[PDB]
Amino acid sequence: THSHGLFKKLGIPGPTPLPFLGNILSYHKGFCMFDMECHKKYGKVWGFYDGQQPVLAITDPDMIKTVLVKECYSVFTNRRPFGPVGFMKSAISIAEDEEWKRLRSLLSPTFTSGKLKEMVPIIAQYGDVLVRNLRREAETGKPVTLKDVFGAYSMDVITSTSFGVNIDSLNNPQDPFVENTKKLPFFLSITVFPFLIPILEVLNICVFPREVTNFLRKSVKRMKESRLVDFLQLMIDSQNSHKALSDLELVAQSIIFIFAGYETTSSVLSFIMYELATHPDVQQKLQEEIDAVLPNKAPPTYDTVLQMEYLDMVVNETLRLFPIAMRLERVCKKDVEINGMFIPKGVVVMIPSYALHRDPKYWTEPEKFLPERFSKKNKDNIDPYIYTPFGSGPRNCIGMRFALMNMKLALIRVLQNFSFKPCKETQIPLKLSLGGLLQPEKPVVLKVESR
Ligand code: HEM
Ligand SMILES: CC(C)(C)OC(=O)N[C@@H](CS[C@@H](Cc1ccccc1)C(=O)NCCc1cccnc1)Cc1ccccc1
Repeated sequence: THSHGLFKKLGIPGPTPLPFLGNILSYHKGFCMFDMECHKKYGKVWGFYDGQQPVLAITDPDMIKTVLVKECYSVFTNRRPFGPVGFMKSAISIAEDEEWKRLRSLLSPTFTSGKLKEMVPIIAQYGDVLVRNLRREAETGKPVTLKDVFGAYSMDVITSTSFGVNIDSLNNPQDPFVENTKKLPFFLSITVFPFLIPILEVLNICVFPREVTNFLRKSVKRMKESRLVDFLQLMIDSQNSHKALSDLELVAQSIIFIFAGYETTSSVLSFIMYELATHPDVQQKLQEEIDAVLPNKAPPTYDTVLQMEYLDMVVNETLRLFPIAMRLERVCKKDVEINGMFIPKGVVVMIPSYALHRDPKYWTEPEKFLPERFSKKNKDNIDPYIYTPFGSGPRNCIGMRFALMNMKLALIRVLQNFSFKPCKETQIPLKLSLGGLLQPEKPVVLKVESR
C-alpha cells in the first residue's frame, strides 16, 4: 500500500480509488452493471482496485486469447485466491500451478464424450421423477417455483452421477443425503481485509460449514470401502506419471462437482424456462423439433440430443444473456508484455463475460432473446473470445459437455409433456440479483399446463 498509483503510472484509465476500499463502493449495483459502465466509460482496457488489489480488465479478442490460452501454463495459471478454505485447497477449481496441472490430468478422462455417453441412462431415469413431481403441480392449477423443482432434479442427477445415490429429494424424504447437501456479507469483508485470510486459515473456519465436509469425508470412505459407472467410481478407478489421487483429495473434488452441477444446472434451466415462457413461439418451435426427432415422446438418447440444433441455439443464446460466472479471472504471475501492453506482476487480469455477452458493438439488440444468433448460418460469425460461457484454454469448464448434456436432457423430456405460461406473479422483465451471484432478484414462477 498504497498500490493505488499503479494504473495511473502505467497510463491505464480507471475510476479513482478511495483509500482502503479502492472502487468496491462501486459494487452496489452488482458486478455486472459496474463492468458495462467501465466498458462504455473507458474502452478496451481499464483498471481498478478491489481494496488494495489492482485489477486490469481486458476486452481485445487477441489479448484474451493471449491470456486464457497462449500464455496460460506460463503466466496466467491460477485464479484469484479466496479463503479460508482449509482442506479444499486441493480441489481443482482452487488448486494452483502444478498441483492444479496434476489434478486436471487425473480428472480429464472422466469428462470424455465416451464416459458421458454411459452416463446417459442414469441421467434419463430422474427426468421421469421430474415430470411426475411436475404433473402433481400441473393438475393442481397452482403456479410453480422453478428453482425448487429444477433443483430437486439437478440434485437428483448429481447424487446419482457422482455417488450412485438414488433419491427423489423433492418429496422422498429426509433421506440421509438430501440434507448435508442442503448447506449446499462474509465474502465482501474478505476484499477490504484479505490480510485476514491466513488468520482464518490457522483458525480452521471453513467457508464450507466445517460439518458438511466431515459428513462427506466420512460418507466417501463408507462408499469407498463398500464397493472395495459414476464420478466417484471414475475417480477411485483413477487412483488404482502423477502421484495417485488421495482419499481427501477425492472427497474435495466430489464437493467441487456438487457445487458445479447444482446451483448452476438448476439456475440455467430456470433462466431457460423464463425465456421460453416470455417467448411462446420459440417454445413451440422447439417442441416441434423435439417431436419430429422423438415422435410419440420417444425417450432421448445421447445421439438424438446432439441432433437438436434449435435446442442448442436456445441453450447458447440463454447462456449469452446469463453467463453464470459473469467474469473470468487469472492471476498474472510474472512481469509480462502481451499484444503490446505491459502488465506487472501480481495484477489480477479480469475478463468481463457479462458485459461482452451484452455488448452492442458485437451484438445487435443485445438485450433481446434471439436464438437465431446461433443458427448454423450465423454461428460462424461469433468471435469465440467474446462468447465464453465455459471459459477458454486449458482451464475452462471441465464439466462443459456434461452440463450441456445434463440440461438438454431435462428440457427435452419436459417440453415433450408441458407448455409454460406466464402467471400474473411472474416478474417481467426479470431483474438480476443486485448481489454477487447470477440469479434472478425474485424467484421465477410460472403456469404449467399438460399437453
Ligand atoms: C451450465 C453450467 C456451467 C457453466 C456455464 C460453467 C462455466 C464455467 C466457467 C466459466 C468456469 C471457469 C472457466 C474459466 O475460468 O476459463 C468453469 C470452471 C469449472 N467448471 Fe464449470 N460451468 C458449468 C457447470 C459445471 C459442471 C456441471 C461441472 C461438473 C462437475 C463443472 C466443473 C467445473 C470445474 C472443475 C471448473 C474449474 C476448472 C479448473 O480450474 O480446472 N462446471 N465453469
Ligand atoms: C478463488 C480461487 C481462484 C482459489 O478459486 C475459484 O475462484 N474458484 C471458484 C470460487 S467459487 C466455488 C463455489 C464453491 C463453494 C464452496 C466451496 C468451493 C467452491 C467453485 O469452485 N465452483 C466450481 C464449480 C463450478 C461452478 C460454476 C461453474 N463451473 C464450476 C469460482 C469459480 C468456479 C468455477 C467457475 C467460475 C468461478
